[PDB]
Parts: sequence; C-alpha cells; structure tokens
Amino acid sequence: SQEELRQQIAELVAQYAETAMAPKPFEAGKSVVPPSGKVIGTKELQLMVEASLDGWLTTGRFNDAFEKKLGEYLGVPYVLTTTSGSSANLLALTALTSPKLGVRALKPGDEVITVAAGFPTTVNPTIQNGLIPVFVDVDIPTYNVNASLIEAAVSDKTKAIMIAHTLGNLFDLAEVRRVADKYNLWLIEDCCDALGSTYDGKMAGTFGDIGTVSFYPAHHITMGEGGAVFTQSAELKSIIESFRDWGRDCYCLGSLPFGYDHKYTYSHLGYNLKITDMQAACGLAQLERIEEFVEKRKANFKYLKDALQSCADFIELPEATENSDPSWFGFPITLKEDSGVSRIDLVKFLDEAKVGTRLLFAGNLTRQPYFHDVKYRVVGELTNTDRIMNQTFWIGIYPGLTHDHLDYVVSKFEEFFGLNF
Amino acid sequence: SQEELRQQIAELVAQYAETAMAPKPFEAGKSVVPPSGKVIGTKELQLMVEASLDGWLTTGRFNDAFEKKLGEYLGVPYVLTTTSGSSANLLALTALTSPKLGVRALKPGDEVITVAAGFPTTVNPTIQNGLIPVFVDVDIPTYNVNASLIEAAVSDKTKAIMIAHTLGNLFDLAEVRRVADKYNLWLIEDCCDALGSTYDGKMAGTFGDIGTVSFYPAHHITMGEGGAVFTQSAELKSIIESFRDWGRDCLGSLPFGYDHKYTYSHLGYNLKITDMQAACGLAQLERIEEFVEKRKANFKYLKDALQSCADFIELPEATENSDPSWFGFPITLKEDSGVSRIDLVKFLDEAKVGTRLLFAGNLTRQPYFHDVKYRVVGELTNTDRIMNQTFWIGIYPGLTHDHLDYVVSKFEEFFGLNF
Ligand SMILES: [Fe+3]
Repeated sequence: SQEELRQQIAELVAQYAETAMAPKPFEAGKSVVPPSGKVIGTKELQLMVEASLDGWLTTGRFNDAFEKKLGEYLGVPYVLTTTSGSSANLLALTALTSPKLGVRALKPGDEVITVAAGFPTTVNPTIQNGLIPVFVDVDIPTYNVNASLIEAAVSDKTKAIMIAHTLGNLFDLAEVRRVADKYNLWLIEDCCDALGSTYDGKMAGTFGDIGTVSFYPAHHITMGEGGAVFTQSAELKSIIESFRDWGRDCYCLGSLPFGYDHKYTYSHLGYNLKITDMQAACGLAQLERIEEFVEKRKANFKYLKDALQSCADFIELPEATENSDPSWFGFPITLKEDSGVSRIDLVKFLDEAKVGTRLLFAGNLTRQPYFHDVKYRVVGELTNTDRIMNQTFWIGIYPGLTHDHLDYVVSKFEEFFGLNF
Repeated sequence: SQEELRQQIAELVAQYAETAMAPKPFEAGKSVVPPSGKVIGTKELQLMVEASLDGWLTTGRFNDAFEKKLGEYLGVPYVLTTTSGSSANLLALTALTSPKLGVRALKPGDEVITVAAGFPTTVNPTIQNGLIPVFVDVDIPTYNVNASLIEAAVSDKTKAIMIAHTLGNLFDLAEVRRVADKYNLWLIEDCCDALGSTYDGKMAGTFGDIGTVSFYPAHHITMGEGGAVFTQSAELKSIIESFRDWGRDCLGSLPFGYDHKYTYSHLGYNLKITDMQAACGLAQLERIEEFVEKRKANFKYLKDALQSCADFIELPEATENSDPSWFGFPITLKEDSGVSRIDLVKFLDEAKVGTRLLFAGNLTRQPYFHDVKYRVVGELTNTDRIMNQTFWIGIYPGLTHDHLDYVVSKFEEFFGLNF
C-alpha cells in the first residue's frame, strides 16, 4: 500500500535524523562557534522526503502550506516564495516599475534612498532597474540608518526608500514612516535578516508596501536556497507574481490576435524565479520552530552582552533600536580605535580559537570595487559607515549555540584583552 | 547502520515509485495527450531522498556530480547550475557586461541581434542590461532565424547574437558563425529547448561563447525548477559564477585584509539551487540518451502519419545538416483552409489533445513590449504568420505510438479525411 509505504519511510527517516541531526556536546578547544548556521531535524528531512515522493517537483502542496503559515506568522495576506533573499529584493523593487502603477511607477533616473552599510543585493535591484541610489549615514551601535538624515536626501527625483533591518535590529520605523508619508514614497522593508523582529509591537516587514526575507542557511529559517516577498496589497501581489513568472499576464495593449493563449501573453519584463516544493517543505518544517529560534536568539544575545560587558573599555557592545524587540541575526561589535590593535588581530586571534567572525557585509558599498562606475549620490558623509567598514564585525548567537559555547567566546575575548589578569 | 537505514529507505521508495510512477495504458477518449511533460521514476525519487537525508541543502555532492556529468554529455568543461532556464539566459548575457572583458564588454546602448518569434526570457536579459534588441524574420517550417537576414542587421553598435534553437530544431549555425566571426560578435546559444540537438554532428550549445538550458518539467530533463549555463572559457565561467553568487570576487577603497568573502566585483544576484534539485537532475541525466532517441522517433512517426493532412497544414522540417532533439511538433495551419487556428485548437482540446502556440508569437506585439526600445530590420512576415497560424503538439518520451495514432485520427477527422 502507498499510504503505508510512506508512514513507514517516515519512520526510517525519523530514526536516521536521530543519529545525524543530534547536537554534539561542547568541547572547548575542539568545538567551533560559527557566526551563524542552520538547525534542522527530523521534521525537515521528513517533509522533504514527502515532497520528493509526491513527484510534483514544482511548487504546490508544501509551498501553499508554507506561504499560508508564514503569512499567518508575519500577519500579512500575501506571501510569494522565490529563489533567494536577493531574488526577493529584486522582485520587490522591480514590481514598483510596473506601468500599472501609473504615475508612481519607478522610472530610470528616479532615486531610492538607502544606506551604504549593508548587503549588496539590498541595493543592486535599484541599479539594475536604472534607478539611482542615494545614501545617508548609519548609527552605532544599532548599525541602522540614522533616520534623521533621510529627509535631507529627498529631492524631486526621490521615489522610494529601500533599507534592511541590519542583523535583525530594526531601523527607526517611526521616522522612516513619517518621511515616506510626507513625500508619498514607496517603502520596501528588507527583512532578510530580521524574521521575527518587531517594532512598537508590530512585526517587521508589515510597515512598508513590500517586505522581503531570505532562507539561506545562515538565516532564521532555511530551505537551502530560497526567500519570499510579502505584501498587504492585492495589486502589488499580482504584479510581483507576474514578474516572477516569466512576466506573463494575470490578475484580471500589444497587437496579438484575438484568442491568443493567455498563458503566452506577457504584461511585464519578467524572470523565472520560482522554487521547488522540496525547498518549500524544508521551510514548512522550519516554520514550526521559528518562535523557538527567535526566543533563543534573544536569550543568547542578552547572555553574551552581559558577559562581554567586562571588555567595554575596548569594544562597543550592540544596542537594540529604541522601542523595538529585534530578532537578532548576529552579534555586532565595534573595536575601539584607541585599543592598540587592528580588527585583523582580534578576528585572527578568534579564528585560531575556533570562534567565527564576519565583517558587516559590504562595509561601505560605495568603496566596493563593483561600485567603481555606478551612478549614485551621497548626502552628508559616511563617517560611521567607514568606521563600520574598518572597525566592526559580528559573531554568533544563533539557536545552535548554547551557554557553554558563549562562555568559551567570552573567555577568549577576556584572554585576548588580558582581562583574565 | 546509518548506511543501512539509507539502503532500507532506498528500497521502500523503490517500490513506492514502481506503483506511483507507473505509466497507465492509453485509452482513446479518456487519456490525454499533453504537449509536453516529464518522465520520472525510481532513480529520481531515490536521489532526492538521499539529498534530503544529507541535510546539506545548498549545492554540493549531487550538484558537483550533475555539472560534471552534464559537461561530459555536452562536451564542455564548465557547467554552472542556476534557478531556471531564464536565470541561465540572464547570467549568460549579463556576464558579458563584465568590465573584465574590457573593450569586448556589452554596454548600455549596444545591440544584440535576435528574433521576435521566441520566448520572452531569451530577449529580456538584453533589455534588462540596457541593451537594444535588433530583430530579423524567421523561417517556416523550421521556425528558426532566416540567417540570410542577419548580416543586414549588423551596425556599429552590434555586439552579440543571442537566439534559441527553437523547439529543438537548430538555427543556421554555419551562417550565424560566419557573421559572428566576421564582426567579432559574441554568440549566446539558448538551448533551453534543445538539449541533445546536434548540428553538423556537433552538440548544440558548444558553438557559441555561452550556452544555456532549462530544467522546467516541460523540458528534456527536469529538476522541477532549474537550469544551467555552460561554456568552454575559464574566464567567462568565473564571471558567470560571480554574478550568480552575490557578485562576490574570485579597485575600490576597502581597508587591507577585508574579508574576501565580502568583496564584490560585480553587480550581482543570488541564483543558486539546492542539492535536492541537483539530485533529481542527476537521475534524469541517466535517461537523456533514451529521451532524445524517443523524441526523434515520435517525431518521425507523427510526421509520416500526419502527411495525409498536407493539403491543410504545413509539417515541420529539421534544419539542413542538423539532427534536432525535438521539444515539440510545430504545425502551421494554411490560411486557405477555411478555418482558423482557434477552431482546430478547440477541437483538439475537446479530444483531449494538448496544444501550445509558438510562445510569444511575435515579441514586438506583446503588451510588455509597448515602450521597449528595439530595432527591426526587414519585415516580420513569417513571425506574424507564426503568431497567427502556428502551434505545436507533443512528441515527448511520455507519448507512445497509440498516443500518436489517436492524435493523427483526430486531425483526419477534423479535416474530413476519414471520408
Ligand atoms: Fe490564464
């Protein structure tokens, strides 16, 4: 019997995942403390096998379940899965170029306000659609836009604001919101690293017109490769979907003959950025643990910050943005310049001690080699942005790290700083 | 033991597949004859479970195997998997905008010669990179570019030729190459529908600088969603890869000893797949030779039998000196037949016979082309004819001679040839 063969395959899988996905006890000196990672188990492997058995391959049963459950978690009616966080950002900004949006459709030459201290694909979509990025400085130790600088970047060409809640910490949604409204600007919330974060009690990604998230292994939940675009607007949802699906027409011009297959009628300049149900299944399992993961990240963050307070004379510790409850992606630290050493020294020392580190992504996008010939504007100076590029880095606090993992990390900072003496 | 649980699961799925993925017998009037489809079995489901079990998720073990085996099948050293045929086309054209190609790099305002009778994503990447598409007419009944018209579309802004081997039939490679070489133009072969096709005995996709293929279900092999970009140039491979991977390197004013993993040499996307997708495709690769021969067989059989309707419809013809791996069976309804394409398509639909039009028909007439900037050299006569009178039906591995026999009888019935 079929339904029988499945339940019995689920068993052999649920028992394989017991050996395979079993966490190993921490062993100082030998065990590593990566900066991020995935935490999967029996459920993940079970659903993926189910999806495999289905033999459907393209999105369906599991993808429907996933989009629905994530929509309920975020509290939004429209969720569309795509190939990655980057693809999500690309689809978000590109959808706003749709001629169906009339006078407020983004056009080549228009401007989009953002920050230079972020991830490349948060800004690439703007440049890839012919628009112009306008940068303003960020704040330390929140590592998010200094919202007070946004207003001065606005001009006649300003058209939207696309920014990411860096490392799960939220950006001043009150000031960004205020500016967007006053000038009727579109707001795209890049929540690729902030799934679960909240501001003023409201879930991140539900303040703007469109929100994006990533499911790469680093992140709160994974599908291996995957991401999602979400919104509260039916119109935008239909536009996004069209751009993701070959640009073919939907919801419900040119000179095609009457009775031309609708399946082959294209209303947008489109890609094909869909995923498989195998990917969707993994993410569905992961969704069951999200609340658990968000809680643990907040726990590890506090524990690590309290314990690392002993080095406060040499490093600046991270601070959540006022009136927010971030779902931390990582733990951002800035080495003080008058400490006597370079970030290279600390990073390398930690590396030898098995403690993983990551710099704050691009550091300063404008200084990245690929920005050599890009057309952009910067309002004010990127002082803090350059400091981040030179002095900042982050370490792990993800669900896979226990108190023993963190205790080891704290002792290494102490050792490196001679505070154990 | 873990090695046991695996082999034990392999068996349980091996018998699950024999029941689920079992081809049911054809039944005139009940069974459908779709235009395309996938043929998967035990191997596919087995590897996908293996990959699921690995728990690696991102590309790895199976993807390495897939890119390797496919590179061996095509006869190229570099194969890079991506999310879809469309993403592959996007990466192929975009990669040629890399400043590392120097004076050879594609710039906004430059032109790319192609045809309007095709799939949107074959041309969109040109428009998305700021370039200008230049169209020329196609030929009937090969449904591929009328190569003789290409030379006249060449101007001082021309930099590349990107066209697909429509429905598996090959385009005049001898002429395209001649023109490409004479003007030092880049050549991108869109083989999304031509995996296995050959021209002058050489595998399609190995004549140009970059080749692309799709793994969507309707296609020669599938991963559910997936595609690949391939080439013989190590330089391009590195560029393609960078654009696919956040645009990271491997200039600017970054501090010394800045993490190379966070140094970005291109304006990038993230168009990678999972090893679950790669596994499925790896299984599929074990059947490609079988699928290519069956499609060629179904094609011959269908064309021969359908010869009885030659007074009303124009039958497909392989391009001279080629051996196409047919994706579908393209047919053009003659205008003086007294009926319209809608009539035949609807009749066929009612009889459970699937049909598809030739994709965009004429891209320049598609609504999204309303304000696009492009040039057309000559007239798109045949292109417009295709948009109005052409359509295709299935000949994929899932179709048996009984499936085809039924299709032929319905065409005859339609035209009153059975009387
Ligand atoms: Fe439709």
